[PDB]
Amino acid sequence: ESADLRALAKHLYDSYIKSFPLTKAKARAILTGKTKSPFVIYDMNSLMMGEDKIKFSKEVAIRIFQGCQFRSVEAVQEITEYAKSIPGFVNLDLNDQVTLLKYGVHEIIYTMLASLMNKDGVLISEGQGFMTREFLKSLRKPFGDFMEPKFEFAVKFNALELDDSDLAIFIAVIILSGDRPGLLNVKPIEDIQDNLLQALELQLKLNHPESSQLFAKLLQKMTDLRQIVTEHVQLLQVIKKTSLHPLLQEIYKDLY
Ligand SMILES: C=CCc1ccc(O)c(-c2cc(CC=C)ccc2O)c1
Ligand SMILES: C=CCc1ccc(O)c(-c2cc(CC=C)ccc2O)c1
Repeated sequence: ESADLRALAKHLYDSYIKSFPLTKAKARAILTGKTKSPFVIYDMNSLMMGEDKIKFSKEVAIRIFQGCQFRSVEAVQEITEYAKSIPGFVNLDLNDQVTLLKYGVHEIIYTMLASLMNKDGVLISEGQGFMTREFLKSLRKPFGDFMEPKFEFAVKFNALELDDSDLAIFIAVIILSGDRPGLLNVKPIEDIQDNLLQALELQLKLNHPESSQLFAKLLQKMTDLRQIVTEHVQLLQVIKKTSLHPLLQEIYKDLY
C-alpha cells in the first residue's frame, strides 16, 4: 500500500521536473544568492533597461499586463502536459480532462508562482529578472492591484517550506477535484484524488518531521486558492472597462 504511494510520488516528481522550466529548488537558490544574478526591476528606468537586457512600445502598465498574460498562457500549456502524466488522467473522458484543466489551471499557476516569490518581489523570464513587489503596486489603477493578493498568499504559503516533491503531489490533488462544475464522471476522478491525497499525506509525514499540521494546512490552502482566482477574475472584469487573450477569455467565462 505504502510502496505504491511512494512510487506514485516519484512518478509525479519526475514528470514535474520535465513539465516545468523553473523548479522551486532552482528558484530559491537564485533568490538566496546561492548560485548569475537576475536583473532587478524596481522602477520605471530599470523596467526599460530590463526589457532591453533580458531575453523575453505601449503604456508601461499595459506592457507588463500583456507579458504576464502571455506567460499565463504558456503556464497552462505546461500544466496541461503535467496533468496528462498523472496516472489515470488520460483515461478520463476528454470533456472532463478539459473541464478539470479549465477550472484548475489558475489555482496551479498561483501555487507555483509562490516558488518564484519572496517578500520583496518575483522572479521573471525563467529567473533572468526580478520584479519588485512595490514596483508592481505602483502601477496605475487597477493594474497595481493584480499581484498583491498573490504576494500575500505566497509569503504565507512559502512559510510552509514545501519542496518540489511535495508540490508535485499537491498540484495533482488540485487538478483532480471531483466537485468542478459540468463534470460527466465524478467517481473515477474522486478515486484518483483519494489515492493522490494518501500519497500526499505519506509524503508530508516522511519529508516534514518538523510539523504534523502540514496536511491539514495544505487542505486549507486549496480553498484559499479558489478565493484568489475569484478575486483575479473580478479584477479582470473591471479591465473590460479600460488586448485580452482569447484562450484566457474562454477559461474566464466558465469562472464567472
Ligand atoms: C506565471 C504566470 C504569469 C502570471 C501569474 C500571475 C499573475 O497574476 C499574472 C498576471 C499579472 C498581471 C499584472 C501585470 C500588470 C496581470 C495579469 C496577469 O495574468 C501573470
Ligand atoms: C515586463 C515584464 C513582464 C513579463 C514578461 C514576460 C514574462 O514571462 C513575465 C513573467 C511574469 C510572471 C508573473 C509575475 C508578475 C512570472 C514569470 C514571468 O516570466 C513578465
